[PDB]
Amino acid sequence: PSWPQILGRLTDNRDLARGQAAWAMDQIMTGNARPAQIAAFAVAMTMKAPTADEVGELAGVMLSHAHPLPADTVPDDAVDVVGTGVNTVNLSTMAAIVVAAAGVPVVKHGNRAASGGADTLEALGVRIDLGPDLVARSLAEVGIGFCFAPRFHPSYRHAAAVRREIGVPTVFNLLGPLTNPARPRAGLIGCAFADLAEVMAGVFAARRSSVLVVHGDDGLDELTTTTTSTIWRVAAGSVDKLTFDPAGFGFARAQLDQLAGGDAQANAAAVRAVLGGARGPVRDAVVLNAAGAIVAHAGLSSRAEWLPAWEEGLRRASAAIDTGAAEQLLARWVRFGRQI
Amino acid sequence: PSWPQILGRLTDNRDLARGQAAWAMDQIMTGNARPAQIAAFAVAMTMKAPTADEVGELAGVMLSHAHPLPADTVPDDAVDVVGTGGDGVNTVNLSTMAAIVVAAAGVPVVKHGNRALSGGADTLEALGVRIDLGPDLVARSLAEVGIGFCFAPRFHPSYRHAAAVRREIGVPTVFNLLGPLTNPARPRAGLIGCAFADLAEVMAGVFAARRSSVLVVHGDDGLDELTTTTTSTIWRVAAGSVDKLTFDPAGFGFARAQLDQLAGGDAQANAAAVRAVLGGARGPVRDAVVLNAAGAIVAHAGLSSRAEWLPAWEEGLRRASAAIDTGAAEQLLARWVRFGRQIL
Ligand SMILES: Cc1ccc(C(=O)O)c(N)c1
Ligand SMILES: Cc1ccc(C(=O)O)c(N)c1
Repeated sequence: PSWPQILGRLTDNRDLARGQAAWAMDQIMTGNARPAQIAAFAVAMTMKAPTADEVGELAGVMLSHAHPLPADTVPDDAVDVVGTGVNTVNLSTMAAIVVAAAGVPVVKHGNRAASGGADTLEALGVRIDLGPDLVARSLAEVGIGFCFAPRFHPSYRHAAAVRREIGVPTVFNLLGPLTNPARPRAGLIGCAFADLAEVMAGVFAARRSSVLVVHGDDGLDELTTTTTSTIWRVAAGSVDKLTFDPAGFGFARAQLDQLAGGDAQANAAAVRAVLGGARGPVRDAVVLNAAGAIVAHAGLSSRAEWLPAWEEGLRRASAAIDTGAAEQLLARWVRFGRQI
Repeated sequence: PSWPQILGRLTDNRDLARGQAAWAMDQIMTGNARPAQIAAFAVAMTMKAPTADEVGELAGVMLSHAHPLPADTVPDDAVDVVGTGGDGVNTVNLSTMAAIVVAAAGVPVVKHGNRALSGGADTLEALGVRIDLGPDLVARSLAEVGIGFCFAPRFHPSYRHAAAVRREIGVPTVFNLLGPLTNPARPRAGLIGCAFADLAEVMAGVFAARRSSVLVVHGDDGLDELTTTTTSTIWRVAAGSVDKLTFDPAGFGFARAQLDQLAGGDAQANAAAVRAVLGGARGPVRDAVVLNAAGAIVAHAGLSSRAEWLPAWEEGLRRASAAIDTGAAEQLLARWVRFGRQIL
């Protein structure tokens, strides 16, 4: 195997042979790929259009170089809440907090902005750069933790530099959600693009995860309140693609602009406001996505069906805000950081 | 204008806005493009599929960075004989031979290339020709011999950043088209061979915008030359319009040949094949060389005449044959080698 062969096959617009994406990612993670090869590969795979099998090899190779959390310290039922990345408020970060406040372990995964989720969390007082043991204590003691991507994926630094140098979105942009070092088996995963969402869903299905890959039919990388969303429901090795409509649960149609963010600070303030009871479109979307994650989580253990699960989901997410549990959980998480 | 803007547009399978490819190429030529950026651009332009306007921007910016040939030193009617290479076939240097034959028929020839089995430049050196010369001397060679060679790394030094990336990734890209389009002597006619029929119509397009008289040719068996093994596709560029054609050498009495009968080797081998043909040896190689020489002569005729196709090929083929059988072609190679040896 070699770059000219792998690159050639991609520009000839052919799917790779089994193991070629893996070999390419390995070269990249070991510092043996030149930046030009890295770039050529990311672009060529983006424009050929990666298959689920190919993306699975990239993510699995990436994980095999990651720092793990200490074994037997992430619950069997932890969930991730995360988009692939419209200058909006950090709906995922808020949802994550709400999900944790409703009783469900959450472990998120991220970096400082490409206000990114990580920046907002820092702007809220949360310590984002913790090692595996403290991330694990965060889970046990607060019910949520955050894995800072560069501490857990140090070998990804060559690819990271190339991604900044070229700017453009590529296949690499899919790996965040698939390389959460805590390896939760459940999640709600937001995707800007419908074609790539199906691929993403294929990768999760081969992991036997219980996940909802979500794409707003307005292009939002979360469940939206402005229109329908497409959900790829993933469980027990298979995919149930469907059209989801939140009007069915009584959510008013909102405007895309009503969900708009700003600096880390603006987004921190939006979080403090929603968690403190402010009604509105932002809350509506936060609750919608929190319920989504709660439903995914239910996929791991419960036999419960789609609609009843969505209903429990919504009531739990609502109640976690209204009872102050979310606001209280955030304060507890902050405390935890300061008590080293 | 930026890399995110330009690359994002290409990955979305869109043609670029005017000026974008030129900005890119400018960054690349001035040292300001990071290797990753050069690679990303090359690959994305390839997979999107470039337009003639995009490639004309790349080429024109590259030319603006080249060393000049001195004024009034290139005849109004010089021709190039050149292929994109990369056919993957490893044949004898058919272009180098045709170029010698063409110059021997009285058509001034100005080639342009690099080293690579064995490239045009490498074979030229194996024959004793000095390929590494400054523009004064290339101009002088043209005037005193009837042919010159522009060594690409000497005329396009600023292309060095692009050339390193090309080597690191090793895969054919849009940059593989630029050689024929950045000949520093700016011949207005040529016979341009293309490995890939897709990009040939694009290549024809750029020459058409230049108002050149060019035959862009592709062997229907994958050769970047006119072929004797089967038919060829030709894009005739004249008066600013392209025109696609199927050409069949059997219509001038050429036997079908076998691809391995045109097989190359190291610089010593290809040099011995040149010697044999120029010396009068008959066979598939000679045939191939005469065919492609005539094509270049037909392209040259297109400059100062609107002569008919079949007679143009008939004069073309008789002048190439004669050029060899009179000994002119052999003599001209000797003249070229002697000229280099006088430089001191
Ligand atoms: C996921 C990720 C993102 C960025 C870097 C980095 O080094 O900048 C990294 N090492 C890992
Ligand atoms: C056309 C060309 C090819 C290669 C190089 C190089 O620097 O190696 C160059 N400077 C110009």
